[PDB]
Amino acid sequence: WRALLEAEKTLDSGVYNKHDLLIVRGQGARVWDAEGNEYIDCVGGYGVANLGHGNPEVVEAVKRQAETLMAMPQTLPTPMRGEFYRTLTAILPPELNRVFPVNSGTEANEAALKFARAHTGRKKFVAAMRGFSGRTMGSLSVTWEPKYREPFLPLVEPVEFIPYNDVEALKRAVDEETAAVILEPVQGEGGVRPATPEFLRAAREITQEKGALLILDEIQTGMGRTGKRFAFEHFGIVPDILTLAKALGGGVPLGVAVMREEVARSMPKGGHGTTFGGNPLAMAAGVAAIRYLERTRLWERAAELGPWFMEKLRAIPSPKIREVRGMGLMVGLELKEKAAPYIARLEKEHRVLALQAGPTVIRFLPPLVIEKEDLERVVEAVRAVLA
Amino acid sequence: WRALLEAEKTLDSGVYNKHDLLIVRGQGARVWDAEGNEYIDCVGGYGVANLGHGNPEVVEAVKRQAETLMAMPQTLPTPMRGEFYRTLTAILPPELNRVFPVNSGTEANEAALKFARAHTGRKKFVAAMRGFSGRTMGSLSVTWEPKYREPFLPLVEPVEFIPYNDVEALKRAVDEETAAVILEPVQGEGGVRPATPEFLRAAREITQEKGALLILDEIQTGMGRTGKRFAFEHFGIVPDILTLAKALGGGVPLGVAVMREEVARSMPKGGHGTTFGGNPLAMAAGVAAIRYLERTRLWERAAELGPWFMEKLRAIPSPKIREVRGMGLMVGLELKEKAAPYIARLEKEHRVLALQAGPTVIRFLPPLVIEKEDLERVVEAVRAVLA
Ligand SMILES: *Cc1c(COP(=O)(O)O)cnc(C)c1O
Ligand SMILES: *Cc1c(COP(=O)(O)O)cnc(C)c1O
Repeated sequence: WRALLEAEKTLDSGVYNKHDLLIVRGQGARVWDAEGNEYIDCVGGYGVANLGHGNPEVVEAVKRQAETLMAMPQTLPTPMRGEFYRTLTAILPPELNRVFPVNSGTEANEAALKFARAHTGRKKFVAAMRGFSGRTMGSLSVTWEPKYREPFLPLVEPVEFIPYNDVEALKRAVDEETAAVILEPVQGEGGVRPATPEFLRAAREITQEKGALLILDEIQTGMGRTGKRFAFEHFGIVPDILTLAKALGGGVPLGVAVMREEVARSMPKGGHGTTFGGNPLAMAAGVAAIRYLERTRLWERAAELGPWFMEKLRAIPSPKIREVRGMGLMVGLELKEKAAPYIARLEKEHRVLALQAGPTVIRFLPPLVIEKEDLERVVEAVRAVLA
Repeated sequence: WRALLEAEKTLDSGVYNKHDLLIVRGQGARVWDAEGNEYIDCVGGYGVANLGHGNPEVVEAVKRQAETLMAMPQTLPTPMRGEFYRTLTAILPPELNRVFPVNSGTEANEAALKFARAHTGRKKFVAAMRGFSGRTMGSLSVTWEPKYREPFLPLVEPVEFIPYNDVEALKRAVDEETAAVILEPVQGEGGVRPATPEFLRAAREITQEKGALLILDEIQTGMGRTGKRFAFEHFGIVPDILTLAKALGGGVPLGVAVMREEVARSMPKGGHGTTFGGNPLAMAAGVAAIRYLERTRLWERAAELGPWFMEKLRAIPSPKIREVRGMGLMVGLELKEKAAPYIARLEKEHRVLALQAGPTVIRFLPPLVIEKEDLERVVEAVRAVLA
């Protein structure tokens, strides 16, 4: 196995800081390395494994579709695509009834930004500081992180950033020249920072009043992650374009921009496209993922375990803890010091995999099927490494 | 099946020109609609189905990996990723030894454009008129088709377009401020126009003289499509960044930017990324696709059947034919009038599925495993509809 680890490390582009291990298999919220060590996975593909590694229903759907048909373009109708379309719109508000399937979160946001420009005839985009929308140039234009943009300037213009949750700033930024406002209901990469009900309500109101579109990015908050199927359900608003990805296909690369009928209608024929977008394999996986989410009402699990887990983390008697925040099982543990060393020790000494969300934050994105006993071990492991 | 067909038509964003049938399954170069009618597929997912629909090896790899692990990020090594890296670089020139896996062709080119800017510290991109690089905003900036860009301006600047195969124009355009030149060895959507050896040699020579990178987009030409493993093998040049997708994963969404090590190391840690990029499912599919390609030296079927197929098409006794061009099984039949009506007749009257490559060109991208007898049936169908 060392040979394969070496091959990956040596031949990789090198932009990633790869950990010293080789993960070979996963089941539920657990994964094993090449040496047989078992880990509690709170990384879960960065929020992709919501339904658990190797979800039986998704695996079965993938196997059966793989034997049937994998390559069929959007110009040629295929049953699993129609099924995905009705299955996805069925779990959304009546207004979000037109689907543009893609292969990633950044592609979903790129689609949203393009549909917004075609519909409004405007150019300006308004995003939030610390907001993250993707790495391709369009999505990157509305992504805040300076280090993520600077090396690649100039990007798509014009874009204006406002402080997250700053209602007055948002009010002054949105005008008759604004094509769209793009926001995450809970900033992920930004440090696990939930939006206030007043901020999203204001975003919905101001966009409608000025003729701009509201794009809500639920690529990370969607699919039950925050305690509801979608975070917007918790805030009581319905966007003009909803972007989804990560857990949408239960692990299979899949994303989507779901929009209102009038928005979709404005797009010229042939105005946008994607080779893999809407492919039958991903459609079959998406249908299975959504059907599983619905049947199990898995979001209720995150709504219960989330608060419990966060309360346990807050109760850890460590003077190194600054705050525990988030929604459902989208959790952030902020320390009064650098988190990197503790994340490494969690992996190396406790076999608990976790992420970061800023230099002082430990982020947890465990599959929503994670057992309470495993979350207990995570709390104990965090306490141990902080001692 | 009617309900699923109508659900797809109605719930779709509407940007696609969807045909009036439902394709439910495929095997080899044949596909079936919901009524049991069998078609010869020269669309093949727009060049994705190179190894044939339901390729046994890819299907088995997909099924087995699906049961094992699907979601694992780039920060956590996983064996299939290392295997994909060494398997892919093993079939490429030694210079192309660093891989950045992605989920689509446009993502591959977005990565190429970003790595180019980071490496050179320059901004300008040079592309060819009629060139197609993708629909996300970065790739769209270097894509020519006005209908694809107009509703979304402004895009990423600065970009200068030159006529394809115009050596002198290329020499005038590439300068000390040029980060990269991006070209297809054979323009796909552009009308199936092969580059001349002179043009590509010039691109390679001028970019190195001026300090710019050469990005060769083989998303459509790669994986044996033109008679060789990769089209650049025909022209005797090696690019700085090679972009691949479509058939790379045998149908599973997969793309990649393969580059020289000096280019890869220039990218700052965290300077680029992707959630699904490099996932074990796509890596397993890619390994299997490449292994099958290598075992069967599949490009050889395209090398033998392509010239023959083009010769037969060219011999069709119709004054409506202007020229037949292409390389391997990437073929374009240019007519003196619109191709759309004939493509429709091919489908309805002969159960032959084909594409366009500009309004007057009928493009054929059949799986490379297609039977000679079926290509013969295609030639006869074209003759019939043109009569
Ligand atoms: C992960 C993420 C993205 C980017 O999605 P990719 O699939 O990595 O391109 C965009 N927005 C949010 C909120 C995300 O969490
Ligand atoms: C199909 C294609 C692309 C775009 O790839 P997607 O997977 O549709 O994003 C880019 N370049 C070329 C030459 C292509 O044929």
